[PDB]
Amino acid sequence: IWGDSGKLISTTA
Repeated sequence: IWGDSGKLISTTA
């Protein structure tokens, strides 16, 4: 459903 963040590290919910 979420996948990843998209900035630097992504695991940032």
